[PDB]
Amino acid sequence: GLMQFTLPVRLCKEIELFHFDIGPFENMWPGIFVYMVHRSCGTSCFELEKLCRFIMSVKKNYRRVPYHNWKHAVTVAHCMYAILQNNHTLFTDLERKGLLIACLCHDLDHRGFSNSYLQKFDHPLAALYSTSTMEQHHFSQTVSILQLEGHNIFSTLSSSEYEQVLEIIRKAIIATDLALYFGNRKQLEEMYQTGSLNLNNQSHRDRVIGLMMTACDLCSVTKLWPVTKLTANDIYAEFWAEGDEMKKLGIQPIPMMDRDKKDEVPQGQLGFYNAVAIPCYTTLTQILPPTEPLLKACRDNLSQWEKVIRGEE
Ligand SMILES: Cc1c(C(F)(F)F)nc2ccc(CCc3nc(-c4ccccc4)cn3C)nn12
Ligand SMILES: [Mg+2]
Ligand SMILES: [Zn+2]
Repeated sequence: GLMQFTLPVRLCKEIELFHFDIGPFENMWPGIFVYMVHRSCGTSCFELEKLCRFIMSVKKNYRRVPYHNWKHAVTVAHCMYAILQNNHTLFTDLERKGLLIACLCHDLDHRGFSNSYLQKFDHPLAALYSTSTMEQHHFSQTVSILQLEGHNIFSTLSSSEYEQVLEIIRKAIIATDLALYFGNRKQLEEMYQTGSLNLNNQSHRDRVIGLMMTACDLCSVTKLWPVTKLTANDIYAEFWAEGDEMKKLGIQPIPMMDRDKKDEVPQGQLGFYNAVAIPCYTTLTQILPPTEPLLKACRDNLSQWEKVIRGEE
């Protein structure tokens, strides 16, 4: 109870910034996550013993794939931590508890394959869940782990508070299905511009948390250029493996997933920053002004991919 987690000085200062990289020392990531829960939520939010046991079972249920791995989960949780810490008074106690857990869990038991590949393969998960296939799986894996003995980190919440936090987590994880993001951002755009956006309207909060989830999930475009650039290799190593698997089913993959078309990566990144990332952090900055460093960092990285195309790197 008087037992704080404390980080070395450079991490203690830099973890508060949006562009923080959690580093290559896997064994420090649990400690980084508890640090973040303690400062964004309180030392009283979770029993330390239960939280530590939950974090280690979550780690165990992330697979050894190039991108959608344990490092991604903790990276997405740190972005969320930075958003919550720069918007102190906008969020409920339940939201602060739910959203870091949501982020840590959002890609549980990912296999490095998209919803479309599961559908074309005719994976069982595609019959159990006809839309947001992997996302419904991730939430189902989260509930599983919460129900193992000694793993109920929400044990002190009431019956109705428990149901509310699990409902924040469910919508938060569903929102990481990027197919849902485009309509969610348009509605948020229209609502903000016509002045109807109302943070007391629960259906409006939901949308705003959805957009936070997209922003955290895409936060590898908001890092320093060398972090952004090396993560992109991990991202494409998954997509190219999926493309190989499409070719094995007798389907020409899209170019994004076809390793034979590596050369078009720079222009594919441009499209992605313009079509997805920039509009994401733009609408996010409109709704939550203190998240502007994410938009500024995203723009700097677009500018770096423009330099790659111009043969200046
Ligand atoms: C960085 C990043 C992130 C984030 F935010 F998580 F880092 N998420 C994603 C999701 C997708 C992509 C790939 C973006 C993309 N490449 C192509 C392409 C590439 C080579 C040849 C032909 C076409 C098309 N298109 C849309 N990057 N990405
Ligand atoms: Mg996902
Ligand atoms: Zn993710």
